[PDB]
Amino acid sequence: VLVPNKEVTDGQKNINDLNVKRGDSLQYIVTGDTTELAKVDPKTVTKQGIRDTFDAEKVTIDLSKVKVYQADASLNEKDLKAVAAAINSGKAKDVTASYDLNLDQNTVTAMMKTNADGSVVLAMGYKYLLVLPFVVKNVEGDFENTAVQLTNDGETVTNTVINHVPSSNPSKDVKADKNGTVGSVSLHDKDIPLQTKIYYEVKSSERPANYGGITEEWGMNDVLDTTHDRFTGKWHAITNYDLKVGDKTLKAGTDISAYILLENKDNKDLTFTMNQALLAALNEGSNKVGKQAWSVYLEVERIKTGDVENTQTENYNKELVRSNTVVTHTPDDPKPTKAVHNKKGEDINHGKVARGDVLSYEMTWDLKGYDKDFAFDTVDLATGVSFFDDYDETKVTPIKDLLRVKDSKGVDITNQFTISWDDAKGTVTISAKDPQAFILAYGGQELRVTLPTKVKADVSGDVYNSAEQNTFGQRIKTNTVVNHIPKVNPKKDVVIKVGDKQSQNGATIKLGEKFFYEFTSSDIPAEYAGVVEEWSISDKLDVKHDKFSGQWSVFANSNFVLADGTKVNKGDDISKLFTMTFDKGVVKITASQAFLDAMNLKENKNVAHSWKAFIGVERIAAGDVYNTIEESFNNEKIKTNTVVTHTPE
Amino acid sequence: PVLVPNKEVTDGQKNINDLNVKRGDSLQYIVTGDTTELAKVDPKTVTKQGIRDTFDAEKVTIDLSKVKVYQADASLNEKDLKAVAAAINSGKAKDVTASYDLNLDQNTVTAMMKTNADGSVVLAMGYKYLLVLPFVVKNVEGDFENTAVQLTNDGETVTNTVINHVPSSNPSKDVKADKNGTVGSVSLHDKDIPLQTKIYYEVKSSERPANYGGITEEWGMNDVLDTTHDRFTGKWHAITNYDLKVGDKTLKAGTDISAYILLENKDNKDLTFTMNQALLAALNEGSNKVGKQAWSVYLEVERIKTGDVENTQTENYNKELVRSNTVVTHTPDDPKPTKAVHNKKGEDINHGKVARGDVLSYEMTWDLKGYDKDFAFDTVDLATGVSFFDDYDETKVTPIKDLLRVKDSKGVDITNQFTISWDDAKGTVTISAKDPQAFILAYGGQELRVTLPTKVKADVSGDVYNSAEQNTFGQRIKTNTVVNHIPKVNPKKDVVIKVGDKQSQNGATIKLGEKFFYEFTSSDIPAEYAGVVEEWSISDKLDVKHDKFSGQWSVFANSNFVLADGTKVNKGDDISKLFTMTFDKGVVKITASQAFLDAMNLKENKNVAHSWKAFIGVERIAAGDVYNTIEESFNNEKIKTNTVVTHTPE
Ligand SMILES: [Mg+2]
Ligand SMILES: [Mg+2]
Repeated sequence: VLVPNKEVTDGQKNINDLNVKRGDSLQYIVTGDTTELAKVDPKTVTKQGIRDTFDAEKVTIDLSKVKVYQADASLNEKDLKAVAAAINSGKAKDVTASYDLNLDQNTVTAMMKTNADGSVVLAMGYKYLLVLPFVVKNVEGDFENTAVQLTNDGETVTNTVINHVPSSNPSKDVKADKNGTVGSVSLHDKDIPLQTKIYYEVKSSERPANYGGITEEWGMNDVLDTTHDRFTGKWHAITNYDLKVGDKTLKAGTDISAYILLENKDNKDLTFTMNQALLAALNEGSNKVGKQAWSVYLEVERIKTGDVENTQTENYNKELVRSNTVVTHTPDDPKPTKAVHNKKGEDINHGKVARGDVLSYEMTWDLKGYDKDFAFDTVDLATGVSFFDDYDETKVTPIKDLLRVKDSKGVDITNQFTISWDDAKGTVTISAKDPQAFILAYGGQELRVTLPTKVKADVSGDVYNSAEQNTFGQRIKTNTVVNHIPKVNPKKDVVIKVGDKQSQNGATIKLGEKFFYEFTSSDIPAEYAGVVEEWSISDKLDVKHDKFSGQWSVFANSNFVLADGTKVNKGDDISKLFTMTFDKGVVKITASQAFLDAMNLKENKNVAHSWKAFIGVERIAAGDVYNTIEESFNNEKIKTNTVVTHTPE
Repeated sequence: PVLVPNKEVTDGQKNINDLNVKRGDSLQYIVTGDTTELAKVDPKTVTKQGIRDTFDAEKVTIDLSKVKVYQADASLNEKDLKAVAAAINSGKAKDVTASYDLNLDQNTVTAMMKTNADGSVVLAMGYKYLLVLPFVVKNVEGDFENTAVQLTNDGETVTNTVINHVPSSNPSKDVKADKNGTVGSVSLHDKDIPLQTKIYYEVKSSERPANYGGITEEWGMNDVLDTTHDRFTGKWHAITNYDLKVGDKTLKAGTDISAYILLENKDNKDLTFTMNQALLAALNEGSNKVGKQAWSVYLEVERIKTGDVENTQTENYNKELVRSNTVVTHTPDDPKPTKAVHNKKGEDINHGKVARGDVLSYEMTWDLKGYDKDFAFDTVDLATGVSFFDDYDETKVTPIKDLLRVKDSKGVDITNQFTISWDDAKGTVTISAKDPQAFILAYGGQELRVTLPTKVKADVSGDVYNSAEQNTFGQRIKTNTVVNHIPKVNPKKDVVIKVGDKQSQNGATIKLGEKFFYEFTSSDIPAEYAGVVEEWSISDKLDVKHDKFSGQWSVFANSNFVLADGTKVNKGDDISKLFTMTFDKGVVKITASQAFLDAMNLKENKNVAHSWKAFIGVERIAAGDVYNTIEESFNNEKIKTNTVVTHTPE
């Protein structure tokens, strides 16, 4: 036979049985020797050509690029470098126009043209090389090629070549960005806080091992939703396999950013392409033994709430393939708030209160944007999940046992936190014991913090509270609330008869003379926002000088109604609404519950309220006699001024 | 006639009958014998005139040399004790003590007028004669009374009886936390106080009683510090415990009176705090004697030595000293956490040379021996936590996070009491108790054991330091540092014609059909290797289109060693029987058998470095350039050799 030969080539070497990739531009070369046919009369050669059967499902052949060359029969067609030099030098002569070429589906035929006498027009004694340039489609699996040499009425088959197109697709992921370093956990389908910077990971497909193609271009494109993702300009690229460049091996994982060109259109349409030096290195033989792949990390700031999708499109040899689509979600920032209530549950911001009153601070702890889908890898978990409150320790005292945290269903969950008190600075920090576990079981809702405090005795002025939420370092402050503590000043005086105008403070009281100690209570202001639950005076009498025989009265210093409607006018005797005990030389006069209830009625909040008390005594010995009264309001004691009377001996 | 003598008790200005007094008070009894009715009789018939006073010598002290008699105008009101004191001071009431015979016998003072030759008393009748008996209250309890009798010739008339009370009240000492200079509210008595803690000693005065009739002449408290344990820092403050009016201002209970207190400081050891003259004067104002008076000093000391530390104070009230109770605190040694590094067999390998894939198991002690239920929690900020920190070299080892453990001194795993925080960027792990105070009550008082296993990374070399640190409520104590070494390795691939050859054919032409060998030289296992090799193998992915392998392979010993059963192996020996071969998917894999691994981990072989050479026989099949690279796996960690190349023409 004639032994026609068939090879597949990248243009320099035999690439039979090698892996190729979408868009590869390669060649088949079929040689039909006519050396043996040079021995007969050339006029007896009336048919000469090649019928080539290729796989049009997997490769594309442009008939206008098909060529036939007349080579010296000494040329070793197996030496594909020598063939390319021969084609380039002209020692393999282009004779294509002396052939009839046809393409039909899987079939390319090249037959020599014939003279009028029927004999083929080209000389025998030469090797004729049919060159079929082809382009690999974006397909999977094998493709074979075989040919037949046609000589007059006979046919001889060539050897069969084959190439493979292994599967590999581009992909995209989302990674955390800790001060520029890439995290190692995927953030797909997770929740990213506003202003967090994250990495988009755009991963090329893999170039297969034992590569017989040529990487002519390699690029990755990412079009960003610029209303949600702000490209910061910071990016890097790494090689995912060992890559030799010049005299050095760039090991797998090494940065190759310098070899990647960025085309940035308005921070929206970003294209990363390999430069010429890198493409040249990829085409060197040792880099085709193993796989090659690369990935780009591009940094975006999340600037808007919602669901944010990302996709990339990989260009390999002009063949575009889109990756998977990744999504992340961005919630509204937390909106923690602060309020102040009284003991009845009523809101009393800006309200005036008195010693011993309960100021119940109620805060919302807003964890609606932090739940099981949170991107924990974006934060330093050790910074904790906490709530902080800065109260005025010079004016209020927290009831530490009653600090509670409740969830949105009203369930006490205080036991999930450690509570740290800083008494000197007057702050309290509530910290989740197990932050990640806490976000999983209790996140996704608003929590309610209750911080009861009590107004101190003998302080006045404005009382501020503020608070702050700290979620893994995201610090959001609440509003500030304020209460007012008007100064009070209960007084003691001395009068001869109940209702006298002339003070006897500092005056002479004779032996056997009867007189009255007079008391004026603290004022509760108009629109008082607290709740008075106790109101009394204690007068420790100097029993050797002042003799108490049970005489006392209390008078209204304001107009008010009782719960049962009965009116009380300023100056009225209301001793019926008070009680008196005398024990261990102490006169104690105490407001009844009927009087307290009256002081707390909304109907009486239009005016301020106070009362006057009188304690009847007889001076029974000589000397100087001091008197001070202790007034108790909400069980908090303060002292009147100290009065003085003189009984000379 | 008839006579009514009077007896009064005074602080010098006022009637103090029935009032409360205090140790060391300086007071006076005054007995008035009126002789106005006796002025009408013949003075020669008055032959005996005087007073016999009966006091409580068990409760007050009278010095006879201070007893005086004054001759006062009969119009002087001896009940106006201010008027009496002025008359005595000016001489308007004349001192006639020289005309009296005075005597003190136990509970009795007698003062009798002297007499002329005829027996008549030497002093004129018609005056009031005031006998003044100054006394000092002793440190006693309960009541003391005084009564006198006026003697007129053979008659006797008793005076009224006066009485005072000595209510009991002692000084005290306590110990309070010192947080940023503010005083804690929890008593640290008998609690555990770490070294370098600043605490407040609280020295509290006794109480001056309500309804006071005395005079506070001086008031001080003294504290002698043990300067080997307590370093006085120089800062202190004082508070009043009751309302104290000064001038026309009222210092309410609890407010600071430091400006009125003086500190005499002898060498930071002997501290005495005393009320200044302005405060003493305010304490004598009448309104300040109605109710109680008392004060406290807070003095700051740094605890600078371990052991049991006692403190006591001595209160000086009107020169009478009373010692307070004695408080005690305890100071244990600081924690002594340690760090060690063990290989996978459990041997300590500090300074040991190690290799890729080897386990460096860091074992640390977490010393909480001094932190138990008696700990003074009020001295620390609880938010600072209870934690243990390890800073490993993240560029050379990687931790096996799932195997981090904490155990107590009884071997119980307690890892779930802690939050484990990994910082991969700085290469640290922080182990913090979820509930720090509760954790100390439940698990404090023992030594905990922390296990942090790590593996050596592939393709790294040099020194590997590890250190750790114990943070107990802000008390930071470092462990020792351990170090390991990772000698560089360089397994290589080469090309030769025959196994023994030395002429490298890397980069040379090998003709078509020619048979040759790929040569591999393993990584070195160092002399004195401290790790453990559990896997050692090479994989060579052959270019099957060009290199034809048909089962020819050899492994040569590159060092001398011995086996478990005794067999001796020399350098250059063929040891292929201690290796196995597979040829799957064009990849030749040559693997060390367990018996060769067992050999490389024997102590007997540790004197020398160890490696091996392998040879893979191949026949070249096609023309063109042919590349070869080998991946060597050591403890399942892969690194690759140099890449060789050969050329075949035609
Ligand atoms: Mg505060
Ligand atoms: Mg580190």
